Amino acid sequence: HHHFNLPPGNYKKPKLLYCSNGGHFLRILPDGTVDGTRDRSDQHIQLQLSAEGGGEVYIKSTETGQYLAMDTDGLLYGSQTPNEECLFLERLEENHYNTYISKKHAEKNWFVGLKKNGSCKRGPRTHYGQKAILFLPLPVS
Repeated sequence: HHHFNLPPGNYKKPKLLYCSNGGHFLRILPDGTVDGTRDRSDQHIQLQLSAEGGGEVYIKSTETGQYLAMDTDGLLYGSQTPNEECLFLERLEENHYNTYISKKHAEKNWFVGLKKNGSCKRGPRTHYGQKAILFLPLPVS
């Protein structure tokens, strides 16, 4: 029920998910909160992606092992174990960026997104056309 244009990358090495909106890296803190930081030396922005079904992925903190997930009210959180809230549809956008749609809430187009102030967007507040949802996976230092 969504297009199937996929990004060219692979999942061999960990990545940093850089958000073009405000230049923040997606971050999954030890206590389970999720947000973004411009500090490249932070130890909780190193994320390992893994291919599950076709076009689906898990996004996991290499530092804490937590999985990125979006809850029933659209809030991103770090989950200790993988569940249906941790699967995201990884797609290419504007022929260049990576976007991640909550598989569980794909019908409502709830994306992973960071605001300019570095706070995560809630699912329902996201939508195609925002810069908040555009990511560029960068190699880890």
